[PDB]
Amino acid sequence: EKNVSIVVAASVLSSGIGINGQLPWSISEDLKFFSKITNNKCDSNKKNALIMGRKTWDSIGRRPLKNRIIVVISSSLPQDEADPNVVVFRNLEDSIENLMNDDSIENIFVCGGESIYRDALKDNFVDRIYLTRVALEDIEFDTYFPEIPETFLPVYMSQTFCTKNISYDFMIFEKQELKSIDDTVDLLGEIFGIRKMGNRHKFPKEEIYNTPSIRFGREHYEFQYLDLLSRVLENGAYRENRTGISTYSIFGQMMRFDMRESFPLLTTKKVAIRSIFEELIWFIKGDTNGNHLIEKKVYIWSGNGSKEYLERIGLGHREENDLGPIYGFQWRHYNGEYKTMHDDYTGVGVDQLAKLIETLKNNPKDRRHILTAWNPSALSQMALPPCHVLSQYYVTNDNCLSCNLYQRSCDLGLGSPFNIASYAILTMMLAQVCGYEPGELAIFIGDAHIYENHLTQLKEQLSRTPRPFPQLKFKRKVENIEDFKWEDIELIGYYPYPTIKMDMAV
Amino acid sequence: EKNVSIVVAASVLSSGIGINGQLPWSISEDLKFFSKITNNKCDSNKKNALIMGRKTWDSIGRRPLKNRIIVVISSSLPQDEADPNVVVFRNLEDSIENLMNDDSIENIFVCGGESIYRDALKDNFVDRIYLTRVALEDIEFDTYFPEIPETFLPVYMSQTFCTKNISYDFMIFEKQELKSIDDTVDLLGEIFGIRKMGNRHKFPKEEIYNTPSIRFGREHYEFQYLDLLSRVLENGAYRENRTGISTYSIFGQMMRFDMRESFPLLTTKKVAIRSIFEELIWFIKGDTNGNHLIEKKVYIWSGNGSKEYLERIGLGHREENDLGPIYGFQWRHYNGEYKTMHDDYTGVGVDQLAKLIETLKNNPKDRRHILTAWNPSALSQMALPPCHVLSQYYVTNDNCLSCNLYQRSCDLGLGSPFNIASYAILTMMLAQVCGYEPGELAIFIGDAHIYENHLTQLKEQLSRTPRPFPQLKFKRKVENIEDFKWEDIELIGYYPYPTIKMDMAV
Ligand SMILES: NC(=O)C1=CN([C@@H]2O[C@H](COP(=O)(O)OP(=O)(O)OC[C@H]3O[C@@H](n4cnc5c(N)ncnc54)[C@H](OP(=O)(O)O)[C@@H]3O)[C@@H](O)[C@H]2O)C=CC1
Ligand SMILES: NC(=O)C1=CN([C@@H]2O[C@H](COP(=O)(O)OP(=O)(O)OC[C@H]3O[C@@H](n4cnc5c(N)ncnc54)[C@H](OP(=O)(O)O)[C@@H]3O)[C@@H](O)[C@H]2O)C=CC1
Ligand SMILES: CN(Cc1cnc2nc(N)nc(N)c2n1)c1ccc(C(=O)N[C@@H](CCC(=O)O)C(=O)O)cc1
Ligand SMILES: CN(Cc1cnc2nc(N)nc(N)c2n1)c1ccc(C(=O)N[C@@H](CCC(=O)O)C(=O)O)cc1
Ligand SMILES: Nc1nc2[nH]cc(Cc3ccc(C(=O)NCc4ccccc4C(=O)O)cc3)c2c(=O)[nH]1
Ligand SMILES: Nc1nc2[nH]cc(Cc3ccc(C(=O)NCc4ccccc4C(=O)O)cc3)c2c(=O)[nH]1
Ligand SMILES: O=c1[nH]c(=O)n([C@H]2C[C@H](O)[C@@H](COP(=O)(O)O)O2)cc1F
Ligand SMILES: O=c1[nH]c(=O)n([C@H]2C[C@H](O)[C@@H](COP(=O)(O)O)O2)cc1F
Repeated sequence: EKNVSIVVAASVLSSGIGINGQLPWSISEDLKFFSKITNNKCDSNKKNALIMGRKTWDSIGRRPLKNRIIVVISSSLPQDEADPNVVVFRNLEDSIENLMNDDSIENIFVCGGESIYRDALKDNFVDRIYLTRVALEDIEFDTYFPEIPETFLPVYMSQTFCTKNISYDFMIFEKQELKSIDDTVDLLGEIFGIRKMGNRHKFPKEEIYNTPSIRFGREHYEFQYLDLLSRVLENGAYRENRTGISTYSIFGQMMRFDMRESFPLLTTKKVAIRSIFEELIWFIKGDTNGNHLIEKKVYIWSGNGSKEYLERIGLGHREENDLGPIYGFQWRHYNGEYKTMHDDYTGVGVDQLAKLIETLKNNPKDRRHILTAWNPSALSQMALPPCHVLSQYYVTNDNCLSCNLYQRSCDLGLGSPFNIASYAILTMMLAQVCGYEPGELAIFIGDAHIYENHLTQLKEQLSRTPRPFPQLKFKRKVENIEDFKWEDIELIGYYPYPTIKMDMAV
Repeated sequence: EKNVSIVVAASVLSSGIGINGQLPWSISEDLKFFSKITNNKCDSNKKNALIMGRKTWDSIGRRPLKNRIIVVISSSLPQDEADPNVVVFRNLEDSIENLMNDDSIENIFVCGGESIYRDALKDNFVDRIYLTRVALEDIEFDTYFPEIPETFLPVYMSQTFCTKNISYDFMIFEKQELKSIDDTVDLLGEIFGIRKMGNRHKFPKEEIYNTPSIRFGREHYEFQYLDLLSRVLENGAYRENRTGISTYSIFGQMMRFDMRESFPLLTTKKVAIRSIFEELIWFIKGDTNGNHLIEKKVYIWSGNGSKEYLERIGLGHREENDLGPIYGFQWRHYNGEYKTMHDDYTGVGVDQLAKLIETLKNNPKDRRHILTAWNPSALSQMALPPCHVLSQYYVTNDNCLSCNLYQRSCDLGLGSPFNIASYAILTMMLAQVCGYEPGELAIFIGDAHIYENHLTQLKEQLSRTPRPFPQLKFKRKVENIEDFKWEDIELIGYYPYPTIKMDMAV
């Protein structure tokens, strides 16, 4: 009685694994994974058995795999004994004889095709599933991996990797069949109430924890966003704010995201990537004219830039969509005397973005690559104070550009998915203009909150198991950072869950 | 063969447990801990046995403890059978008969005095130790808890709690005698090099991990600082900077500290608390005259305010210790045109500190309680750009004041212990002036680094197991935040390890 594991690489949506007797992709690192996972043994005097169907045995050229015993399931192949590393059985059930005897076999791996996968699960022989989810769907398949039965639960989901602009994951499914420290902490939590800080940071209940079966393997960095939602639903204090919509709030949180092998665009909800870009280039160009976003069919700043909103906050003399000195005016003209959105500001103020770019390539190990938007002198003139307040950038020794952002207030339903993708794109733009590669993205949050009208929507999003992050590549190398256009951005392999509508609080 | 655990409350340094037949303190929550830990059982048809010496049996008034069987070790007490909850044995060894039979006893607790503790460890009967470290040392003891033998290792250390301005810890010592996920992550780490983000955030090796036996119980929030040192020693990239002393650096880190039940002043090194306060009030008063710190025997700003340093960075015409517009000038006179440190700036600039205090008590749930020091217009005039760059404040529903700080550059050997305590004091000052209680402190760090001349010292500090945090209380309620004096601060129960000398890089 030893372990039996399925190893498979299937597409993210339809679970396709083959086409015309071969794989529908060529991912070198996935083969190395297959090699290392099937050679993984504990006894040096034992080998692992790899069960596969005849057509898969043809796919690998009918040649043995080093340090392993291949078991071919076939009704016609001669039960040859010349090759000791290849053995043939007439059916899958009889081939599980590696359990009954043959103590020289330690582990068993089911590597075969659709036929072998389908009746290995139907016969209930499989204990574990090693799934490699590949983000390729608009191609043709003729061989599929069967649907994983409900008796299996995911226990691990790796970060998103990239090969030839193809995103892929690594997951482990398992079939469902110290205490003195946990008790001591519980007892101290009964004595001290909220005086024990752990009781103010309670672990999220299972009913609000995304994919709860993955306990020790939440490597996918979309969990950095989904677990923050769970922590707010668990510990968020009901609080009123300047809008009529109250929130559940906590203070002091952070999220990490990789940008080397993926792009942190959420997959549990379809995110409007075009509106994010058009706002970011709007900041970079130094623009505060709210109409230029509306002319490009981007209405995210309509609520905070209406005549009724501006008159209520004390800016009745301001034009309709004149947002005042905000992001992109403190970026390019810091401390510049603001007039209107129509005046010419070329020359006035401190151009932080230009000095940032010049410093990134002239003194990379400098510890002052800082871009700020919090200007106490201009706060009164703003339609809304900056939420992403200050950001720092860092050049690694292997010529990668990382980014840190402090966010004073974070709408986790709407602003946060935008902020994650926006500062990811900005770091990639700065990386290309400065001749670096994208690094990491960290977001430090002050008031992380959830508006009460987003509760049903965000709980729906928590019911969706994440998919691998997409890729984002630029089609051309610009000379100045302002020259980026939406046509220059290619979003490769993005298969999100359906969009979720959420109303913004004005 | 069941479990035998010691429950004891001893002082932090000398391990004193008694004086004149009673406890040298009165901590109510510690008694509740003793009650809940000794009543903790798994079988409802079984009781726990509490072994204690005769003098301890006298200390509790010779009355039984509810739901438990008290076992008194005495050579003279009559082996009475009238009370079924109290039984007498002639020696400690015979009383361990609860192991041989008496299946109605589930767990055994050694609660007695020094005599019972000493030969319960000498006789090698004890499996676990529940230690309550109390921060009281300048009093008199006549009964001590013996030194814990090397066969025990700590596995848990709680946060610091407070009762009547007395700090105390809860520790667990234990006597020394899924795999598929760990392997899958290891194999993916062999395939991808630094492409897998986990490989850029490697867990610290045991040789650089403070108190390595505490794996799942690192609750004491001084580990938030000690584990950051370990992560830098593990993943820090060797990098050159504006000083001749290179550092080992990582980007994007954070630390949490409680301020409700303790004051986050490090115990693994004696920290100059007076210099921290005198610098903070120097900031609050709006002062940039470096001589006012030297006149009070505080020399932390001497290096960045010398004639040779100022002439080297391009401020040769600046006076000796004229640091320019820095912390406390952007606090009290933001965007104010700076001349020298002798001129009068009352009225010029934006007084952030006043607007912060006014906003904290007039609009507590406001999400804009922000204090910044990053002024791109004044960076060139500064003797050194701000390291603690921006801080945000937050009022909880139970009227506590929390603080978040973003630090662009963090000298983990010198500045970081100062930054942790300084912004803790500032948050407490703002809390008293605004009528709140201290909350939590979170520090988000950009360039966390260790100077190479601090390696021997910081490794020495990592060899010291932390002690409970002290308390910091104000002696009087001031009317204005500027009126705080060093005499107004009371540091209660601070017993640190000896100070460690580390030279500052200019
Ligand atoms: N992405 C991935 O991880 C993998 C993809 N693939 C791909 O899938 C395709 C191959 O899969 P598939 O088309 O299903 O072919 P199979 O690999 O499943 O092989 C089928 C053969 O196995 C034998 N067989 C199957 N079931 C039985 C049975 N119940 N009793 C006796 N013999 C049986 C038969 O051999 P016979 O006719 O001789 O009797 C049958 O023709 C290829 O494109 C391959 O590249 C394959 C493996 C992994
Ligand atoms: N902080 C804490 O957690 C605790 C503190 N304490 C404090 O410690 C003090 C008391 O401890 P302590 O002074 O050591 O006295 P003890 O509680 O250890 O009691 C000693 C008595 O136990 C009996 N005894 C001890 N050893 C033996 C033996 N080898 N064979 C037979 N009988 C033995 C003797 O009783 P007899 O003379 O009758 O034969 C002896 O006088 C008090 O101040 C108490 O408050 C006590 C418990 C816990
Ligand atoms: C056609 N086929 C089936 C195949 C392909 N990809 C998969 N990918 C996964 N994740 N799981 C599978 N079961 C799987 N099976 C193949 C193809 C090549 C090798 C192979 O050459 N393996 C070498 C590895 C070669 C190298 O290291 O790159 C080994 O040592 O195991 C195995 C199976
Ligand atoms: C003198 N003495 C010994 C004593 C005192 N403090 C300790 N503190 C610790 N952490 N550990 C000990 N073994 C310990 N022992 C005492 C004193 C009172 C009670 C006691 O009354 N316990 C009640 C608790 C009372 C309450 O809940 O406040 C119980 O039900 O267990 C026990 C032991
Ligand atoms: N309270 C508050 N005030 C704020 N001011 C400015 C912002 C930024 C912002 C403002 C509005 C949005 C927004 O509605 N997107 C719509 C959308 C959501 C999900 C999926 C797709 C789409 C889509 O684009 O179709 C996003 C971001 C902001 C905020 O988020 N909250
Ligand atoms: N590189 C670099 N440049 C910087 N400029 C300004 C600072 C702030 C600072 C500057 C200097 C110190 C400092 O030496 N304390 C000495 C000390 C350390 C431990 C215990 C006691 C004592 C004590 O004798 O009182 C601390 C803090 C700073 C820095 O920390 N690093
Ligand atoms: O980029 C943004 N991200 C974001 O989360 N918000 C949300 C946070 C909060 O819900 C609101 C600001 O409200 P307040 O100014 O009161 O903190 O804007 C706004 C942005 F522009
Ligand atoms: O409060 C402070 N905290 C701190 O960490 N430094 C250190 C960080 C860095 O090692 C050094 C120089 O800053 P820079 O990165 O601009 O060279 O000052 C200085 C302070 F004043």
